[PDB]
Amino acid sequence: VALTFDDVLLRPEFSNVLPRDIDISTRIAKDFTLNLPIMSAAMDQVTDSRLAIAMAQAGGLGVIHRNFSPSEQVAQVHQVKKFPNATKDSKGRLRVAAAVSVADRVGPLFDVNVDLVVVDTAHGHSQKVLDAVVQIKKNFPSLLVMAGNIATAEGALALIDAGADIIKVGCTTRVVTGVGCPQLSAIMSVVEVAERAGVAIVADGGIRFSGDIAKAIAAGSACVMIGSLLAGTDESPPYKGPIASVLHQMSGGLKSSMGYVGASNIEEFQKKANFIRVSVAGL
Amino acid sequence: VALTFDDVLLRPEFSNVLPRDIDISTRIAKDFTLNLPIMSAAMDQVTDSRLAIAMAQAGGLGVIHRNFSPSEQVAQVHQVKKFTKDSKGRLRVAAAVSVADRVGPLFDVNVDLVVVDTAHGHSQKVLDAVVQIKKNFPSLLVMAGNIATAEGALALIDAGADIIKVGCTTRVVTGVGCPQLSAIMSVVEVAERAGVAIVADGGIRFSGDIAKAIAAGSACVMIGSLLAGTDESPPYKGPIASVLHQMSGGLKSSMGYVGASNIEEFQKKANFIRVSVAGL
Amino acid sequence: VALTFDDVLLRPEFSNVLPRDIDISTRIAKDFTLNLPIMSAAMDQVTDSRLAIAMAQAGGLGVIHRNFSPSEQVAQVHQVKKFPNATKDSKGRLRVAAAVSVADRVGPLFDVNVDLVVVDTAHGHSQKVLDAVVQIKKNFPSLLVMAGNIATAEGALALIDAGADIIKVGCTTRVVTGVGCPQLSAIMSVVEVAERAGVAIVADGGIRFSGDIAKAIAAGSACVMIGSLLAGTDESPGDIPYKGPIASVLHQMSGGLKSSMGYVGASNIEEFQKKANFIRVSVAGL
Amino acid sequence: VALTFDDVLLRPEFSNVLPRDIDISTRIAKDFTLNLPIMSAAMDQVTDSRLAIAMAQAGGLGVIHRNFSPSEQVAQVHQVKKFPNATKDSKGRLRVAAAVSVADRVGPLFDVNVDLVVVDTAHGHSQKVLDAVVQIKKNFPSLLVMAGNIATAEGALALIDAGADIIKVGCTTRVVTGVGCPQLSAIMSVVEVAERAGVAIVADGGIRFSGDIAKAIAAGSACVMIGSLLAGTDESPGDIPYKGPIASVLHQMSGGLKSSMGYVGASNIEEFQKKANFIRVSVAGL
Repeated sequence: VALTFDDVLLRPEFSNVLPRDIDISTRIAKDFTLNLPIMSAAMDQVTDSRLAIAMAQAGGLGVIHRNFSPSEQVAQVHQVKKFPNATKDSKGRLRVAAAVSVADRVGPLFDVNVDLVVVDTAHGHSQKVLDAVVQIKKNFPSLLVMAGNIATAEGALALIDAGADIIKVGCTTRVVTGVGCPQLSAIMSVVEVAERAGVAIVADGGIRFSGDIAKAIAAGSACVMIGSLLAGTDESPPYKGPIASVLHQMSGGLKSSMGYVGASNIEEFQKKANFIRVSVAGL
Repeated sequence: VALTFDDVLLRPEFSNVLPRDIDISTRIAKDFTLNLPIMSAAMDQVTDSRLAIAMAQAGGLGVIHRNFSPSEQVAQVHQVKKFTKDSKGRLRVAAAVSVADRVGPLFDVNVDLVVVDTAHGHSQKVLDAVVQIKKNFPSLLVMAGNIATAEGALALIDAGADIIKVGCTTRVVTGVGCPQLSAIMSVVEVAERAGVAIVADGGIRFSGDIAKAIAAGSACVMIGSLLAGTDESPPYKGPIASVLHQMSGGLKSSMGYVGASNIEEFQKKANFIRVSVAGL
Repeated sequence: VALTFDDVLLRPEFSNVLPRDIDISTRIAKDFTLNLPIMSAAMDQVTDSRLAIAMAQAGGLGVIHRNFSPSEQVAQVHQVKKFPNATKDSKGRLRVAAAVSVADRVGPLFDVNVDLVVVDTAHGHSQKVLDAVVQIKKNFPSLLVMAGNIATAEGALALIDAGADIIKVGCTTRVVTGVGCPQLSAIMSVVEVAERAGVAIVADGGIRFSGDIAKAIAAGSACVMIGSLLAGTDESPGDIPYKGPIASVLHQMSGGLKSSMGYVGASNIEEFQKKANFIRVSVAGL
Repeated sequence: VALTFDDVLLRPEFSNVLPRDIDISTRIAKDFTLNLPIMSAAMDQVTDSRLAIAMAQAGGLGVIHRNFSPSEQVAQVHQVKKFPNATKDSKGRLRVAAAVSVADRVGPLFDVNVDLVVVDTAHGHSQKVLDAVVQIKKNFPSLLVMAGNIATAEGALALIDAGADIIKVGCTTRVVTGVGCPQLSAIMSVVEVAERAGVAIVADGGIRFSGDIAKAIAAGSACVMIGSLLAGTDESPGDIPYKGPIASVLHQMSGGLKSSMGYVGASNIEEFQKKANFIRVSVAGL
C-alpha cells in the first residue's frame, strides 16, 4: 500500500528544547531561505498582489497565477517588489514568484528581477514540460525555476535532468481519471534522489491541517504549498480572517510538533523524526 | 485481498502524448470496432431506439432489451437499423436474449450482436444456449455472461462465445460476488489466449473507473445506471452526448497521464498503485 | 485478524442446479430435521407461542424465551404443541424449543413434551453451564440439549464433553466488556471440532440479511438463529418497526439461500458446505 | 501497525467465577491500593473537591486540577482530607491527588497531606519534566509522584530513573502536531519496563466505554484515568450534557469490568492480566 498523511503519526522522542528556541527556517535554494516554510498556491482565488506581500512579510512566499496574462501579470509581481524578518533579496525588495504556462513569456517577468518562476501543471513528467525547463534555463540561466508536478522518483530525476532547481510533488483528478499517488509515499519516493541531487522539495497537495505540514516536512520536504486554506481571508481577492493569524497557527503547530520529537531546527527534525503506522481505527 | 476499482490508482508515467491524438477505439470482434469503448447495459429503464441510436451515433453500442416482448424487441431492432455503421452502412446495434428460438427473428433484422445475458453465466443452461445459437447462426456474434472466474470464462469460450462479459443487491441477498477489478484480471489471460474481448459490466460510477477497467484488460465498458436519467432513455442527467463525452474525456486524460496513444499501449503501460484505507 | 460475514464473499462456481429444486433441509440432531434452517431467538420481543407456531409451520423452529416465568414458559410450550413442511414430532404435533438458564424449568418442560431444551447463556464456556448440561442429561437422557454460547474450539470441546447435543456459536456486550469474537471466524474455529464429534452447530448473531445466512451455513453451521429480523412481525409479541407477516420474511430468507446455493452449484446443504469457497473482500469492496 | 482499543477484542476463556466475587482492587504504589481502578483526570470541568470526594468514596481517586491558583488548589485538597470501600489513608481520611506543571505548589500541598503529586504535562519525556521529578523526590522523599504523559518504553525508563513511583501513559494533538501513539500499543510498550522496575501504569486517554477500561487493564494497566465521561455528573463542576450521579457512572464501568473478567475467568486484576488474550478484528468488524 502507498501511504498518505492520515496513515502515520510522529513518534515522541526525548526533548530538551521549548517551542521558543525552535527554528523553522528552511533553505530552498542556494541563496534562498524562508523563515516560514510555506508557499502560496497559484490560484486566482488565492495568491494575488496583496496575498503575495502578506506571504513574503510573514516569512514565506507567494507565487502569482497564470490566469492574469503575460503583461497584466507583471503588474502584480512588480507591486510586490515595491515595498520585521521578512524574506527579501540582497536588494531589500520582498521575494515573490510567478506561475508560468507551456514560446515562453518569462522575459517580462525576469526584467522585474523575478525571484522564481513556477512551471507547474497536472503532469510534470511531460515532454513539453521537460523542454519548457531547459528552455528557461537556456534563456535566463541565473533565474531559478520550480517544476511540477511529479509523484515519482523517475519524474523527479527527469525534471532535475532538465535543470529544475526545485521540484513540486502532487481530488477531482482521482475521480475523473483514476490517476494519483498518496502524498506521503510520493514525497518519500522523490526525496531519496533529491537529497543526493541537492534539490529541495515543495509538497503541493494533501495539506489539511498543521499536522500534515509537520509530516510533510519530517518526510523530507523543505517547504509545503498551500492554497485552499488561504482562500477565505482578507488579503485574498467561507471566511478565514487575517493571513498572519492562519500562518501563525501553522507555525505554532509545526513548532510544537518539533518539540515533541526534540528538534530545534528542520535539519535535525528530518534526522530524528520517526513515523508510527496507525490502524484504520485512527480517530 | 480481492481488489475493486477504489483500491487502486493509475501511476503517472512519462508522457509525450496530448489528448488530441488519443485513439480510444477498440475491437470487440472480427470486423467490429467501436470508436467509443462504451456499451449501454440491458436495463429496461435505459436502452431502446432513442438510446441505442444515440449510443451508435456516438461511436459505442446499445443492447435493446428482452424485457420487451419478442415481437416488440425485433420491431425496435428494426427502428435502429433504419437510420457504429456496419458493412452496409446501417447503424449497428445489439439485442439481449435469455436461456434461442427467439434469436431467429433477430437474425432477420441483421442484428450485429446477440447477448446471452444472465446473472450466472457459468451454468449449464447458458452453456447449452450459446452452443445452440452458434449451431443455427454461426455467422452471428455472441456475447455471453456474466462470469467472474477464469474457469467460467473458459467454459463460455469453449461453448463458442465470441465476447465475454464480466460482472449491490446480489451481495446482500445471496452473499455471492467478486470485486470487479480482480474479476477482470482473472479473466484476461484466458480471454487473450483465445482472442476473445472482455466487456466490463458493473461497478462503474466515474470516468476513472472506465479507465481502470480498460487498463486492467477490458476491451469495453458496459454502463447502465449512468445512462438511465438521460433524455434518450425511457434523477435526470440530460443529453446522452454530454455524459458520453465526459467519459471519453476522462479516459483520454488518464491515458495521457500514463503516456499511451491508444488502448493497447494503455494496457501495456498501466501500473496500479495499491492505496490504503485512509488514502481516499 | 478474525473475520466477520462482511469480510468475505461466496465465489461463483459451475452450476447445473435450478433454484426451484434446491433442498435446504438440515439435520440438527438425530430424528430432528428442519425444512427451514432458521431458528427464532429466545428474546421476549421475538418468540412466544404465536411465533413459535409460525416458525414451526414454516419448517423452522422456535425457542420460547425465559423471561417468561417457569409456569408461563410451560404454558407457552403447551400452546404450541396443541395447535405441509411443518416441523412436527412423531405424533404429528408442532415442535418447539425452550430456553432455560443456569431445576424449576426442565422437569415441567420435559412433561409437556418439549422437543429441545436450550441452555442459553452469554458465556457457555463456564463451570455453571457444564454442570447444568451434565445434570440435565443425567436426569433426562432422552431430552435433546443445545448449549451456548461459545466462540472458541476449546469451548466447543467442553460442551460436547459435557454431553451437549447441539452447540450454539455466538453489539452491547462488545462495548460494555470488550469481549467478543467475529462470527465468521468463530464458526470456522468450531466446525472442525464439532463435526468430528457429530454435533451440529447453530450460528447465533451477526445475521443482517439472507446473504449472511448463506455464509454462515456455507461456513459449516447447520442452522442459523435470528432475533431482531423477526421482531416487527405479526406473530411477534406486542402491537407495534412493523415488518408484516412472518411467512414473507422467512420466504425471503429461504429464497436468498436457494439463490446463493444456485450460484455455488449445490442442491443441498451438504454439497453447499463442500463446494463453497470464500473470497476475502477489501475495505472498499462494499 | 500500532493498535488502539477498537482494534482488538478480549477472547472468551473458561471461567468458574461469578462477577459477584470478582476483586477489581489494584495496587498503584506501596501502601496505596484502590478498590476501584479509576482515577479522575486533572481537568477543570472534572475534578473538583466535590468530585474528588465522590471518587475516593467509591474506591477510586481524584486528581485536583491545576487551573486553580496554587492557594485554591491547596484549599480544594484541604476540603477532601477533612471530609465502605472508600480509599483512605492511615488516619482514616479520604485520599486525593493534585497536579503540578513543572515550586509554589508541592510544598503547600505536602503540608495539607496530599496523597499523590501528579507531574502532568503533554510530553513527559523532556528535560523539564525529569528535573521536576528529581527535585520533588529530593525535598519530599516520602511523597509519591506520578509522572506523564509518555508513550514509549524509552520515555518510561527516563521517568522511572528520575524517581517517579507511577507512570502515566498517553485528540487535538494528532491534527495540530501530527504526533501521537495508539493507546493500546503505547500501554503494551511500557508494561515490560514498568514491571521490571516495580512501578504501576496509569492509562490516560482513548477510553470511551467500560470495555476500553477492561482492555487497558488487561494490557497491563494498574489503573485508568477518565475525564470526559465524568464531566457532566452531579459532583462535577458546572450548573444545570448532564450525566447524573457519578456513583451510577462508576457503578456501570465497575460492572462492565467485572463481567469482562468473568468472560476471561479471572477473579482479580493479576489473573486478568495473565489470562487475557486479544483477538485482532477486521476493519469490517467495527
